[PDB]
Amino acid sequence: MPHAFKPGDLVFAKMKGYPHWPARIDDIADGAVKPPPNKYPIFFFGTHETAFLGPKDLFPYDKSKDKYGKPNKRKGFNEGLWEIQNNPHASYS
Repeated sequence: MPHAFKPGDLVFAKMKGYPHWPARIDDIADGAVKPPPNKYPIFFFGTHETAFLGPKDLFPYDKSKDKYGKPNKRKGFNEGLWEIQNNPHASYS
């Protein structure tokens, strides 16, 4: 049975106006800005951007990849598909 989200988990993350996007739950570094309550820091592969999202917008990658893991015309998306498949836990800073 599933647990709550934790840093390192792999997802597709949904933002209004954007396709379900390859992403991870990030950690928060000592001294760094924390998310709002009930929100997680989401690192988007390919764009390397961060947004704060709740579980309603987070789809676990294993379950969802057959639906959402297909190329897309949007900037960064296909690089993001490579990252989540090939090195999802690397530093992209």
